[PDB]
Amino acid sequence: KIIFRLLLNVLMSIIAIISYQWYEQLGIHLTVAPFSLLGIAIAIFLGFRNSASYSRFVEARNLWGTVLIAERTLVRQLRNILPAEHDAHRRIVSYLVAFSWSLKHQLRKTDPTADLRRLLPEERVTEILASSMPTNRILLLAGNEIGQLREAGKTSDITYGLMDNKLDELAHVLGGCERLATTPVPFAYTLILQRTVYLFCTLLPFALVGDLHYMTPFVSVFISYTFLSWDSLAEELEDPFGTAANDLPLNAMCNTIERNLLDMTGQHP
Amino acid sequence: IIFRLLLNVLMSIIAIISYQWYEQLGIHLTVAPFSLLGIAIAIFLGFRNSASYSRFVEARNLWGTVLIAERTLVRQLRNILPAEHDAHRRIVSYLVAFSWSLKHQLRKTDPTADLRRLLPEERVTEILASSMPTNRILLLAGNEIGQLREAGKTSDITYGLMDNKLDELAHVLGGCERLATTPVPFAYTLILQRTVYLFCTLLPFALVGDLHYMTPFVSVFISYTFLSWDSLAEELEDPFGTAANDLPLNAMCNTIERNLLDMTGQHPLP
Amino acid sequence: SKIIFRLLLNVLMSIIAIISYQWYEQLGIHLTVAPFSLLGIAIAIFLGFRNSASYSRFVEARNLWGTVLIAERTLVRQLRNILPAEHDAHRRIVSYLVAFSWSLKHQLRKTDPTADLRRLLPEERVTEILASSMPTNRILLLAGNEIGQLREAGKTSDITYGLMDNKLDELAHVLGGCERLATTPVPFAYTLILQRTVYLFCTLLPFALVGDLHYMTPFVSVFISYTFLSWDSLAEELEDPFGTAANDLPLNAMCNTIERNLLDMTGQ
Amino acid sequence: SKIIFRLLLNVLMSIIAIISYQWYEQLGIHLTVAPFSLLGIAIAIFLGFRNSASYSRFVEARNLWGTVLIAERTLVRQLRNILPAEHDAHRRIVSYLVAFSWSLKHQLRKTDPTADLRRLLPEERVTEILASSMPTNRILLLAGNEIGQLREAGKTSDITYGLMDNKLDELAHVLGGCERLATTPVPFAYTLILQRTVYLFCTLLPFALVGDLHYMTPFVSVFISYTFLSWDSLAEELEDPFGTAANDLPLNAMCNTIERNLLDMTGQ
Amino acid sequence: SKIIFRLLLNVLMSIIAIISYQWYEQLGIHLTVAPFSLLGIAIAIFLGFRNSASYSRFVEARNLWGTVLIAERTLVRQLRNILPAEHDAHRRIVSYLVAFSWSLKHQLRKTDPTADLRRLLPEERVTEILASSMPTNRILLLAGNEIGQLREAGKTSDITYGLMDNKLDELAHVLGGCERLATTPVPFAYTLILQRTVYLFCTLLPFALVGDLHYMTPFVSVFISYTFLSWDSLAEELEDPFGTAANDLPLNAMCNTIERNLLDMTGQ
Ligand SMILES: [Zn+2]
Ligand SMILES: [Zn+2]
Ligand SMILES: [Zn+2]
Ligand SMILES: [Zn+2]
Ligand SMILES: [Zn+2]
Ligand SMILES: [Zn+2]
Ligand SMILES: [Zn+2]
Ligand SMILES: [Zn+2]
Ligand SMILES: [Zn+2]
Ligand SMILES: [Zn+2]
Ligand SMILES: [Zn+2]
Ligand SMILES: [Zn+2]
Ligand SMILES: [Zn+2]
Ligand SMILES: [Zn+2]
Ligand SMILES: [Zn+2]
Repeated sequence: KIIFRLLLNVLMSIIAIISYQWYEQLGIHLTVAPFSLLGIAIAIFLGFRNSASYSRFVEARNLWGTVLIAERTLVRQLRNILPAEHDAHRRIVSYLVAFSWSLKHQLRKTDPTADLRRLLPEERVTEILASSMPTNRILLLAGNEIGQLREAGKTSDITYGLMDNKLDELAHVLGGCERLATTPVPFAYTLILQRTVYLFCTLLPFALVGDLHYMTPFVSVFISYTFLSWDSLAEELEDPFGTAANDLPLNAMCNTIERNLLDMTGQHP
Repeated sequence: IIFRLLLNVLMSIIAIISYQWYEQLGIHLTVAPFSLLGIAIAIFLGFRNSASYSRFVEARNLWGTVLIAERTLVRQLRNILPAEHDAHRRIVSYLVAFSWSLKHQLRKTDPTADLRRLLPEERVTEILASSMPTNRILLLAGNEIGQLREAGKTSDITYGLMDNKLDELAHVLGGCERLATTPVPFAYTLILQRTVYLFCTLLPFALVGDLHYMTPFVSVFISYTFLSWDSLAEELEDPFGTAANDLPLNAMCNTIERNLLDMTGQHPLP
Repeated sequence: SKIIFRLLLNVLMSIIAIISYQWYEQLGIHLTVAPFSLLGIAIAIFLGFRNSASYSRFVEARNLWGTVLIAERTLVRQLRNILPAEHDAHRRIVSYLVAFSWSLKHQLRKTDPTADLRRLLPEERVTEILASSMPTNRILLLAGNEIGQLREAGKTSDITYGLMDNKLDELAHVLGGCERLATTPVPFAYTLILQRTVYLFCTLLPFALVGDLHYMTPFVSVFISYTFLSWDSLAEELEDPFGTAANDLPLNAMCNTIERNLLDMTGQ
Repeated sequence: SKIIFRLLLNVLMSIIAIISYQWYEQLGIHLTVAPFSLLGIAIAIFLGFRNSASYSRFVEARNLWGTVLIAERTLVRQLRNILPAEHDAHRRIVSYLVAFSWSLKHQLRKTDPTADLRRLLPEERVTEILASSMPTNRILLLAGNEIGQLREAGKTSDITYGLMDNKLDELAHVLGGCERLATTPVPFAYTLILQRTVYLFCTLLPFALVGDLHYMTPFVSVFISYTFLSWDSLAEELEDPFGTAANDLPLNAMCNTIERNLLDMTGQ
Repeated sequence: SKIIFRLLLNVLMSIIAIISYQWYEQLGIHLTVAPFSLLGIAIAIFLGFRNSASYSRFVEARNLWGTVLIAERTLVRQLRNILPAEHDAHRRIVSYLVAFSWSLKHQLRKTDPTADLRRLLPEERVTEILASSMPTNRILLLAGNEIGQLREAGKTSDITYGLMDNKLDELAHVLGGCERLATTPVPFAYTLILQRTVYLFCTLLPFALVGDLHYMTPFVSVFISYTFLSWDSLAEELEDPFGTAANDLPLNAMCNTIERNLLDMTGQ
């Protein structure tokens, strides 16, 4: 990965050293002052870009953090307002749990058919999978469970609207996660930075060899490691729903959500 | 942008063959002053690009709310009034019409073809007669919500629940209008774009003393780094502007229309 | 602006440094570029963060006025969908909302709102507004009465009353925001430090450049000075958003768009 | 200024640097500008972030105080709109809201609230307020009882009670926000050591600049010193917006505006 | 912290660079200052952004605990204004709220919350709370049962039940926030990369500075090392706001202030 290019940068230094003997046999000079200017501007641009990536990562963590909050209070409101409708308690929790797993499959571009059948009846699974957005359909079914208790006079419009806002909050999370996934800036994330940091890292030893007869690979790999490590960190934080090392553990976050919702409805795993 | 890189290579070749006659005229160009100028320009480019990225992000959040507000409004209709299927299809029309009309407004394109597809020509003429057609569609959508209230089909509580979604839409409309007008740097972005253009063309004359024949290669690498970062802030400053990328705006209006058709049992086929 | 004046004074400083270049080593005064690159970089950093504060504040002023259009649009829409038979109460409330916009413009510009208020309101209400030490705030209080009368007359439930009252709370957050922006600018210490250092650094620059540049001193010292001055002047023209300059907010055109919007919704 | 003493103390070090430059090679002390350019730019970067964080505390503090004027403006308006006859209730609540502002100012300034409290409230309540742990929270609870007494008396429905109740919640969020900015500043390691670093870099710069600028050392080294020192001491001021510095918030003027607003003539 | 040991190692790395500068020619190692300025400045830029992210994380944790005090204050105030007679619910709800604060404290600190919980609640509720793997969430559910009973008993309307329910929603968002901060830290690649690069840069620097500074190497080197290491440790000590150091949030002091505030609003 990054060590593979760190090794290549060492070979370019070796190329720049053994070919430094034939430098004067050509009209080439490479001072370090121009590469200090270029390198500093790249560092500034990497500093701002890396900052924008971390902002996405925090927003993704926050959006998933709201899933746990909204689904907790929706179950809490269901208990305090309607403590005797335990049938709706189980059915709504199964929709809320399915919403979390289906959102994970949505952001991961995987098949939710396994987790859907585990939690919901088959007639519901076919209705949910047949939608252009199954997570949106799950919120609709959860709203029908809330809304059917309203038609039965079991809850007022006020206490209905109280629970409605929780579904409204989940919808904002779904729209927010959908936004973060389908929002890549144009190819400037690679056209500008992926090329330049690479091209600057491999051309740097050819300019550093004039000052340092043999210390070039040490200094060049140190600068190349500093720049490449900062740039590669930005790529990981840019896509927080992937399977990288520094990406959101979505499977663990969904297990915590199902554990919470079952702990509130008196069910032991 | 490639044209200005060929101009830069041509200026480097000029600075090489002309490097003879600088002697004794007293015209010496070092690298330290141009290194100070370049680092300063890079700082301003970084701050400018930061404000541009923020405008691009706010544009995404506004259109994201369009998808959210229209989904929850249709969901509230099915959960509260599951039997009023005629009111369903009417309100779904205006919400889909609101999305396309808003896109055509930001892109200064004609919304007539999209409006005729979704709404009857009586309402299409009323919408196209108003100077603010996107606001007119919101008013018509409210008249459907208000008619369900006067008909005694919705309480004042549930009317307020749906009314809040039209408020989320109206906040988006005004937000996109505020972004659509030319931004806060009143034609001052043309100065910083030319400051970069002049710095990249005066650079090979400063570098040729230290680099000689390596000037066309190092000067074009620096010019490309500066010209690419500037042109990026140009694309971000104008998310709805002329000659922008219509893919995400078209995909969003298509996504919401598909969603609402699915939520109203219209899309799958019998 | 005066930016083109200080560019010419910078040209004169380049000429002084070019011809006085001789007596430097005699008096012992040398000026290299290296310490000026340190100072010029720290000034560019501080210039960047300062312009960031000026940018964010100009955006906030644009956001506030954008809310006036939104809240008045929806408050009129709600009156239509809820009380379509009350056409008389429509025009009474729309006139107050239009007056609120114009009075907020005249307040932020310190101009006379008496002319616009008499165009939209009866003289009894104009006297009531202009008698208050905070006339714009009194306009909201009168708009709250038209909403309140509809509630006490039984034509509006407390629920739908609360839906309309919230729009007046949005207008109340705009009034306080504009007042806060108008009385609290970016601290003077920022514009005091940078104005001094940028100007002193631009004039001393040809002295520290002539040793390396010679006859290229004027064509480079101006280029560098034009970069710092244009950036410092960008904040000069972004710190007065409520004014009447070319780069200020078009509050007159904004107040016209609002009055044009609210009359399109009420069929006038 | 707080810098005017340290600026002159730096000019003394520049004289110590110029007299002892030929004696560098006799004592074996070569000094260049390149290392101090690295150290200076790193401090300028850290100063830019530090100063930016301090201005954020200033903006939030000004915004928190702006909400007080907005929330108390509308709370009086809703009383005047929903219960236009309860002028005795209007008066009692307006006095509590004005006492809330002066009490919060004295809380953030650590001054005595007994003065402004007796100016606005009966003595039976000045004792109940001064005897509480948090007196500002005590004023809010008394303002809440007035809204609650109107509700238990049937004069106010649960819907219009919640409208006014939310305005007091907005005031409680301002109290918690000001307590936050006050009772926990920036970490002291920020200000403690960053002050050390800028001073030492300013008083060692002429020893490294004298070689390049043999006699221009005092000027260029005080120009750089003024730039770095004016930025640090300004960030030091903005960290404490509720303080009494020159660039802090005018809390006494703001409380005057709130009072002049609410008791405009009678009941706003 | 342990920064003093890293400075003395740098003083040893400088004398090793001085006693070994002779064999630079024989071993064929050249080291100029120009590349170490590009590296150091880039390290400084990344340090400035990283330190900036750590400060905002500390501030978010500070704001979360600020919301606890605000929400618990207004929930007690709303009870005294809506149900001034129902004191059986006053004492139970206040005890549940104070238990929420202490449970959250021990949760972020990973300490035993039994002592504080039994000091506030009966055993049949202390056992149920500690029997759950989410004890702090269970305290909110029990607090909801109190508000829910008052509504079912006909003592509050659904409107007033909704007004109080939105305070438990506010407390639920704080719990999710603190958990999200405690579990999900600043991505470890920041401390991974920057600590490697800063430490290696401070040891290699005297070998590049000794060619220009000679015997002045240890002073300028340990100065630059002190600046970089202090800024790096400052970001490290801001990344853990729920720690036990004096540098972190005084969670014990905040929970004492909350328990005093709620017991004061109920006259205890
Ligand atoms: Zn919530
Ligand atoms: Zn149950
Ligand atoms: Zn919504
Ligand atoms: Zn239908
Ligand atoms: Zn479809
Ligand atoms: Zn609104
Ligand atoms: Zn009408
Ligand atoms: Zn102006
Ligand atoms: Zn408000
Ligand atoms: Zn009154
Ligand atoms: Zn001398
Ligand atoms: Zn609150
Ligand atoms: Zn009590
Ligand atoms: Zn009892
Ligand atoms: Zn134990």
